[PDB]
Amino acid sequence: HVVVVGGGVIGLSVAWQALERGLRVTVVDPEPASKASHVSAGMLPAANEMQEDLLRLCLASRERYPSFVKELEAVSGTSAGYRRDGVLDAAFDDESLAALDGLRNFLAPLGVAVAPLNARRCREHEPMLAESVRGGLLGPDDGAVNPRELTAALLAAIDVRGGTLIRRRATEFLATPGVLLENGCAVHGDRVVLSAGCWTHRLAGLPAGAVPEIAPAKGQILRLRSAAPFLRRATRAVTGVYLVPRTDGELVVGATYEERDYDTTVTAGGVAELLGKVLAVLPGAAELELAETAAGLRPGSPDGLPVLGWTAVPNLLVATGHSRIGVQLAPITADVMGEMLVTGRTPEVAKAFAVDRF
Amino acid sequence: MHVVVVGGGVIGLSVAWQALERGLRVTVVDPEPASKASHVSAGMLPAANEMLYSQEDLLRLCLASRERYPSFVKELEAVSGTSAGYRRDGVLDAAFDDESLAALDGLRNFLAPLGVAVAPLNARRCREHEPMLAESVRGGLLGPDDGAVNPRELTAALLAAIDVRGGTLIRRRATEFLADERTPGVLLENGCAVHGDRVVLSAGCWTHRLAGLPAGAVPEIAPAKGQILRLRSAAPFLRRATRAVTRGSGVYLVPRTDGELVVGATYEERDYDTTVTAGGVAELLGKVLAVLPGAAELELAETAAGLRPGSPDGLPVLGWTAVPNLLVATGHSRIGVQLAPITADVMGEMLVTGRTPEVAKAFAVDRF
Ligand SMILES: Cc1cc2nc3c(=O)[nH]c(=O)nc-3n(C[C@H](O)[C@H](O)[C@H](O)COP(=O)(O)OP(=O)(O)OC[C@H]3O[C@@H](n4cnc5c(N)ncnc54)[C@H](O)[C@@H]3O)c2cc1C
Ligand SMILES: Cc1cc2nc3c(=O)[nH]c(=O)nc-3n(C[C@H](O)[C@H](O)[C@H](O)COP(=O)(O)OP(=O)(O)OC[C@H]3O[C@@H](n4cnc5c(N)ncnc54)[C@H](O)[C@@H]3O)c2cc1C
Ligand SMILES: CCCCCC[C@H](CC(=O)O)SCC(=O)O
Ligand SMILES: CCCCCC[C@H](CC(=O)O)SCC(=O)O
Repeated sequence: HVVVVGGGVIGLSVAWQALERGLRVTVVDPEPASKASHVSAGMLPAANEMQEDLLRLCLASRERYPSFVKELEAVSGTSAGYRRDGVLDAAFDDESLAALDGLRNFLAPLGVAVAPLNARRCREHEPMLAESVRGGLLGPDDGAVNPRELTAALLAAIDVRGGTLIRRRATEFLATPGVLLENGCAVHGDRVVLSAGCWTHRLAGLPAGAVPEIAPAKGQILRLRSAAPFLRRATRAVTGVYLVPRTDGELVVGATYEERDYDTTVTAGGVAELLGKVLAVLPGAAELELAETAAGLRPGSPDGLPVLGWTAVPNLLVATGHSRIGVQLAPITADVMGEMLVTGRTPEVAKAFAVDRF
Repeated sequence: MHVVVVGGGVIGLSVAWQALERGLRVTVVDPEPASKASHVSAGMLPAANEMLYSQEDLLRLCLASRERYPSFVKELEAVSGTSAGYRRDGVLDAAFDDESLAALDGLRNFLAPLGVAVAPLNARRCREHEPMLAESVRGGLLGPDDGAVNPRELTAALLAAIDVRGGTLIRRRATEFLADERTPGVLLENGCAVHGDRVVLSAGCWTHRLAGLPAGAVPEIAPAKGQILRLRSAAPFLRRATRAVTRGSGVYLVPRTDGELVVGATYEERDYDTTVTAGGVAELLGKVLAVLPGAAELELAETAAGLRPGSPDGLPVLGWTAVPNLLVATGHSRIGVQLAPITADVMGEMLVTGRTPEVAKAFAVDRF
């Protein structure tokens, strides 16, 4: 029996896979998949700026995505919203075209399908790009997922396998381990896993130093809409901004990266920045409906790398600090914590993210 | 006597109220009163704007409405016991380059003849009146007797007042005009009918569209779309209604007492569409951030989009139609909130006396 605290994409995912491996699971979260995971664009390109250990974690998660989704859609009988029709990286000036050559050279060694495109061919793949486009890479095996549909499926699956969901705040950690809930009741389990995003470290009762600081990094994000999709595929455009089309006309446009503590106010400043970026690279998007503006807090860590594994406190694990890439990493995270729970050992691929490194 | 008012936006609630004030019996027909252009409107009340340099008739209409605003609000707040949201702490015009500073000298010269309080301000003094302006500000005029109203609060009061005086509100669409009987009337979506001794049409850009209207009776009141946004802070960010012009176009910025900050507006040709667009919102945000750099931090609380009621020559349409006992009051485009009160008087008088006040003659329907 494992108690998972926080039920965003990371903790739902851990909970599901733990169930898949015969364990008994309880998820504690007053509003599951309501925070960063609700707001997230869920883009899944092969890589990004953010280093070699983390790369190996990502590529593995990438390897696993298709099988993870399929296993899930089967259990839940729900769609998860994973699309694999490719990610397009587009560059708009010398400096960003330079970075793309660097990127190609980074990706080929690792058997990631990449296809360089000249300006002409960038425009043929996406007619809606601005003529100022200079070059681009297509990564046809990459794509995007809708985290809203993914977290819904995870819930359905967790339920189907008979995991419990307690929609209450965990107010305190208890020494077997357990948590106290806002309504006075307690939940203990043979293992506790903390996966509460930027609130993880804040839970009262945690022994000093047990969990590192998971600092919020605010991100505003918007969603445009049209009757039929406007953009052909997940598209990332740099001088940057990313643009994730959904099957139903939704078009996600992210993202600001800001340091504002726990604030999730949508600001004239934020929205203008995003709108400027997207209109710059997709001039026809002017008439697209502005359907939603929103703002989430990315879970950070002191060195900006994920925090997975055992704490100094016995039977108390964590799975958090995924910052900009939790949707991408969710599946590997769920395996690695699975194994950890069952075997008690730490898979090689996760060793670099132990908590004890601080 | 009994007048049926069709449409209950600011113009028609206003007409209905004043008509009641003058002893008449009134029925307002509107499925969603004050939900359209009047719901979205910023409600700015500066002394003038661009449409008035050339139209001396419309200027006179506006100035009269201006004269009347304070008395109209007071009479209303009394009857309704509600606040209407009228603030008179001034409108500030600010210029940000040569070309817009030139226009302001022109504006000063336009306004003095007409006994409108204006006070020119150098860059220094612009920044003292509004600390939040960008350093690039060049010059500005203050019009301390001007200001703004919150149309949402105004239209609520009008409703309360209309009720208090016992006017009827029928929350249904008028589907058809009923013509050629001893008295005029409208048919409603639910099959029922309402006749009255007079019908007044005041349905914005829908006015002309009502079925059963004799051809040519009402001119085309073409929709002119406008997107508009509202930012917010706990305490007001801007001291007063502010209109800022730079690099050829402008933006207006209307603070409310409670932190709301209205930012308008796009002028677009999209028929009846009221979609909020990346394009629209970006335009507005750009303009405001340019002239109020600190507004970056402000919450974006609302984005919205209304349809201004136009007319073939862009002037209001008030008075009798060729159809007997059928009047109109519409076509106020960008300035209906400002004109609402004079509109209400002029239509009042018209209803009671049967004659057309001089100030309104230039806006007769028959001019087409
Ligand atoms: C704008 C934006 C765009 C993004 N785009 C992408 C992208 O394109 N691709 C990608 O891979 N990643 C993206 N991410 C990252 C991804 O969403 C995060 O890494 C992800 O949320 C991590 O999941 P989480 O469950 O740790 O955090 P969350 O989703 O924040 O979940 C934390 C959960 O903990 C719960 N909680 C808090 N306190 C308590 C308590 N006391 N008791 C119980 N529960 C509690 C909350 O209710 C919440 O549901 C993006 C993030 C943002 C903000
Ligand atoms: C973005 C924006 C900003 C503005 N800013 C300002 C400003 O600063 N100052 C200013 O003076 N003005 C401003 N205006 C202008 C002012 O809003 C309009 O001129 C005014 O709202 C017009 O009033 P109306 O009552 O004629 O229009 P509306 O309020 O649109 O009247 C139409 C009404 O008729 C009703 N209706 C429609 N069909 C029927 C039917 N068949 N039967 C019954 N009822 C019906 C509708 O339900 C609606 O309530 C602005 C307008 C916009 C769009
Ligand atoms: C390993 C790929 C994970 C993709 C997330 C990429 C996104 C775009 C980028 O950094 O290029 S960051 C999403 C965000 O947190 O705004
Ligand atoms: C004297 C009429 C004042 C109302 C209109 C003022 C606003 C600013 C301007 O035109 O300069 S226009 C409101 C609109 O966007 O329709």
